[PDB]
Amino acid sequence: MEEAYLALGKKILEEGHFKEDRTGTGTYSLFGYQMRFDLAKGFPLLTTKRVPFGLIKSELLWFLKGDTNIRYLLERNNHIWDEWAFERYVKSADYQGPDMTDFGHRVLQDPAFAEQYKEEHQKFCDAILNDAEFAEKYGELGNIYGAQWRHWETKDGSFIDQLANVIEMIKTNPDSRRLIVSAWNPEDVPSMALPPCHTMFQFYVNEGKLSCQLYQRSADVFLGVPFNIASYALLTHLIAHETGLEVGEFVHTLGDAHLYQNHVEQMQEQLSREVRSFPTLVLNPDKASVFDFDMEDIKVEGYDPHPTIKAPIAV
Amino acid sequence: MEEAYLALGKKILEEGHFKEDRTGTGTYSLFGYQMRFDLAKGFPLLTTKRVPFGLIKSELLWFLKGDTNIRYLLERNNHIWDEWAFERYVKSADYQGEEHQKFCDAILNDAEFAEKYGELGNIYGAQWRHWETKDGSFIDQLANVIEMIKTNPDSRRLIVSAWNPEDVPSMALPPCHTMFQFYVNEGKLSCQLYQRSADVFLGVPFNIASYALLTHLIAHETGLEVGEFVHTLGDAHLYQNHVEQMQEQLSREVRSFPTLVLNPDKASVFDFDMEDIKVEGYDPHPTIKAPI
Ligand SMILES: Nc1nc2c(c(=O)[nH]1)N(C=O)[C@@H](CNc1ccc(C(=O)N[C@@H](CCC(=O)O)C(=O)O)cc1)CN2
Repeated sequence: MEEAYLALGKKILEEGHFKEDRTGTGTYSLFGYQMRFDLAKGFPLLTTKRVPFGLIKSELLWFLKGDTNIRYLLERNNHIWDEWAFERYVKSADYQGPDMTDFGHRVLQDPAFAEQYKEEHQKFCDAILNDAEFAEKYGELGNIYGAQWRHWETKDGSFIDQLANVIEMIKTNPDSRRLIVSAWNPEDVPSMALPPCHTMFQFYVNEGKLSCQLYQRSADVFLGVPFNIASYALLTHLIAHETGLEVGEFVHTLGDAHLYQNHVEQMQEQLSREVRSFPTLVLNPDKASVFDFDMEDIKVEGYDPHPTIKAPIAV
Repeated sequence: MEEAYLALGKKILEEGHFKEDRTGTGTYSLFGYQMRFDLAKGFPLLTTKRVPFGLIKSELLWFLKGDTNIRYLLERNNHIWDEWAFERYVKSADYQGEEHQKFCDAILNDAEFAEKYGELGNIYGAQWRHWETKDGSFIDQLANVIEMIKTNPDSRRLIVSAWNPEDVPSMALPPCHTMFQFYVNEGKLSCQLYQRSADVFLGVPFNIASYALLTHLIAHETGLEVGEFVHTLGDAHLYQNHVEQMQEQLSREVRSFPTLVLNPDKASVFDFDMEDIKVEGYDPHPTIKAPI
């Protein structure tokens, strides 16, 4: 239930110890947590703040087609992965704009700089969208989720389609204790723009219901987890659709669960709001495979959230 | 707390799902579970039944040094990895139809025979310390994670994976312990294990002591105190013929966990052997026997 998510935020506010982090933002953090969502009780898109489903859909579909270039996202007005690509670009020999070192913090502190970053970021998005040589070089994030799900590269010149294999094993071997997809590929991790935050997931089938457990090594509680929960709930629904199953539970297991220190007022504001009913997922009945779904084939209905709560992403 | 392990056994008895596999083996299972052991409260070797710690520690030591040859285990009277070696040998060319002992002696008293017949393949030692890459080099995940703990303790990337989808469909025993993660705060090291598949009566008690000991060994190597071992399960199943054993165990009063003692006069755990790891004040209820 949404309550389980809100209790996590509250526990971190109360007892999450301060921890320096890679991003230089600083976090309050706990280690080891588990939340369960019964998918039969509604689609888990949070109601205590508006969570944009279109972004969640486009990101999942991008994962599912095995794509690790941000061009596909930009064409669907999804900018959630922009900063890491832009970061690679501004560190490259080809960038010749104003200095962008530490842009992630500097935009919050210095408005003249915020305006330069907005200008450079606009030119970057334009070039990815319109210049295919530029897209190919600078849209690339390395072998992140899409690549490992669809195209885990083997030692003898091939690739494993892990996710398609797990879907097929659910159909013919539902009681398998190995229905696993891992994005943690030790060889590719160093050249990934980020190692996988949502790291490994496992399926389970009982009395015609499909459940999914995600192990998430690193969880951005305010900004990222709402996306992650909906993303894996959507995936479980797509797979249940293809395999002719009903949906069971999504179980979300966390390693370093953290609230960024500049998300604290936002989380507090969120905790002051009454929970509403989760919406309902609607999927196009005519699509057979998970890999056949496009944007128009997936919607959420009866979604009536409290207003958007804005917060800065830690780069 | 031991109470957390007992609560899992009780919940499985009360509401686990029954399944019968292709050969008649019944289980009661649930999916997605998490237990926490605060290692400052004592070392989680179960008190409601005797769990033999010798075998746990020679096994764990064997993984830690990345050894995949069973000679190290036999020297220490650990026989749990013997079948997928003796089975191999009797199907080889040089065999002629107790014979197990002749095999065990040769592994021990003949070097070449050990390399030829004592070598297991792709198991924990190899995955943790010697993960093969495309160009034929190797990543030592565990040694890397240790250095990261010393130099970058705030890291959210302290991960060791045992899961390669290239290798899994091919292996006799794909790893039950799929990955684990360390965490450091306030001078204390914690560890979370993700376990895809858990034999609740027979395996989980061994698994808990094994990862608790690992956390202690890494803490020792890194100059840290111990925090918690967090045990996350995927498919947690109680075999149908372990039900009476689980019920007997649940009838027994919990006692205080013992205290783990490591040789202080020895700096690196890569030089640890059996005598460097001790358990004090272990006072458990009797062994509960069960079909494997
Ligand atoms: N700091 C951080 N970096 C990360 C992640 C994360 O969760 N946190 N993600 C780990 O998965 C990936 C990116 N996922 C993201 C998900 C949401 C937003 C975000 O800013 N959402 C806002 C605004 C949405 C909009 O309208 O564009 C929001 O929800 O209000 C950013 C990145 C990779 N890097």
